Amino acid sequence: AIYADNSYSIGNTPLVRLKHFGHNGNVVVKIEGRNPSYSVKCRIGANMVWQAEKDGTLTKGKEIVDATSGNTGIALAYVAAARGYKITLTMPETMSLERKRLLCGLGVNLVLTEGAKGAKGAIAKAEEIVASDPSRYVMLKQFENPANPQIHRETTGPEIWKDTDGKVDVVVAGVGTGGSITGISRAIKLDFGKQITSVAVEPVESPVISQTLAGEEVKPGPHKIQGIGAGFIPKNLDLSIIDRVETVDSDTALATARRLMAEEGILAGISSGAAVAAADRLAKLPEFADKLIVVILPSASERYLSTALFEGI
Amino acid sequence: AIYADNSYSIGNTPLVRLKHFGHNGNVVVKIEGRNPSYSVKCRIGANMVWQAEKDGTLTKGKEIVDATSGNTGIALAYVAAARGYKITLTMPETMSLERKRLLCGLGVNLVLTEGAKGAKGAIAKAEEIVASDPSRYVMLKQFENPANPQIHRETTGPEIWKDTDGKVDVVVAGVGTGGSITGISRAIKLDFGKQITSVAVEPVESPVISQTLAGEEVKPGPHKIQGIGAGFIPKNLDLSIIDRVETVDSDTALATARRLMAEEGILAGISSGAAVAAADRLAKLPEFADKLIVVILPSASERYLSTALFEGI
Repeated sequence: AIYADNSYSIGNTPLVRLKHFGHNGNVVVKIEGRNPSYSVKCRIGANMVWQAEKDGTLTKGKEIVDATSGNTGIALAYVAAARGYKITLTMPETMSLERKRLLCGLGVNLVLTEGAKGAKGAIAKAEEIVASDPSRYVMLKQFENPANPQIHRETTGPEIWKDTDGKVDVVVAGVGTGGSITGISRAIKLDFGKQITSVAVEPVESPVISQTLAGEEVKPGPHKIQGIGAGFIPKNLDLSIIDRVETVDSDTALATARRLMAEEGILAGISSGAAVAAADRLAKLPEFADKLIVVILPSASERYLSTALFEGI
Repeated sequence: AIYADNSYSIGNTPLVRLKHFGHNGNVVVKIEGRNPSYSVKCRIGANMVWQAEKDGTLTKGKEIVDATSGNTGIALAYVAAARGYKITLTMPETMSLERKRLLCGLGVNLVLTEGAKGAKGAIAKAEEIVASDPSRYVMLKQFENPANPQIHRETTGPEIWKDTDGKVDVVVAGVGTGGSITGISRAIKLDFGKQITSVAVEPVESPVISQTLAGEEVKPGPHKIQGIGAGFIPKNLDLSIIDRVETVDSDTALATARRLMAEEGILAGISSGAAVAAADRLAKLPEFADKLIVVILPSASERYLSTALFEGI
């Protein structure tokens, strides 16, 4: 059909079988880089705006404010442009020129907060701007907004079900906001009624889901797997549908994304490498020999050209 | 379904209606950035390899050689990786570090030719490598290989026909190799039998198609619209199916791509801006008031972050 604006074109991303991972083709990847602003977040940028519209919280003239410069910021930016909203994104003055340019290109009002304050300083500023005129500004809050996992339950999940003809046995997804694994798992286990294994992936450097579930002291840590490992349990992560948590280290995630490019011809991002590394480990366990493992690849390689993904390559 | 490798996932790109161009929504764009290596060329990288396989010109152990660092080089790179071929790309030593990294990431053997020799020096070197052992090397030749327009006749064209329910009246496409407009036009005019208007787009700086058709001295010139305006009439441009040629200047192409980003939320590349600028001009002629104009957008914005598209933004 013909989409009325770019937000409506979200999803319908392809599944590609891996040849150099898994065992006898039991690992299949879902390419979320193929989306209107080239990541999985395009789905939630679209649906958080749509739902806010339906709820009356977003109206003509009101402006979006958020504190992200990552995939969600880019997603909200294209949606704001497509649907005629002003958007302000806050972020530390220390952000890359290339990302500022991308966001400025999409028409975003950039508010650069103090470098020394990092992400926290940006979050504060966004909240202070919203507090300045709550009748004018709306913060959509990707970590707790249920419209996030809801779009995955309505789109990403049913796409996996349909493209595998219901044969999917395992879903492997890195957890950032938790929306993907939550929505996908709700779709497949509840709407389609299949008792699959839902695998959350997190960095070994910041294994807060593993620590939580084990009743251990929660100890986040720095890592390089962009998009996952936020260092807390997000509200949009439904722990009740998680069957297994796999941890992956930053180096192996990076190495795996590079293997995806050079061995599979798949331009995967960093967290995509992490997710495939976790899935490859499961795929080589005899218990998963006859099981179809579907892996979310959240983003595309070119978004990481100034990162360690290509540094030294 | 589940694609056996990434090359099979080509195409099925969405159509999005423009709100700030055209008149009463008569301009619709086809997003070719949504492809396995993120450009229209993914289709021809796939099909030139497939056809060479079918023809017996490409076999296990033979290696691809070409002289491109652009979208076609990236396309051939992902296909070579996906299907297990070694690939050598030649290009001037003066190429960006970011593009070298991308290609190295995809597993390409880079051969850097002398800076002073430009594209010609790279073409020579590729030809010299092929000449060195013609039993080992294959050059697929995007400007003359009929597998290029053929994939557009089999995929891009029928996608436009189906997504518009046969209502497409005009196709607007920048000409690089000519494959897109040629294949699309053959599909719609010959296979589906509709007498549409096929519009080739070229830079006003290098208007060789316009000059040729007018019987004027052919005078190429430099421009910034990457991907089009090769400065000659390619063999894969079928002049017999071109109804109209529109010229667009580099500044307006750039400005238009920026308008696509900020006003439509569409992350278009430079040549996408050129194609929409040409289509917008036609769309505002009363003769095209009631006509559905479909525009090819060959690539995505992030591939141009170090270009004039974002410089000064």
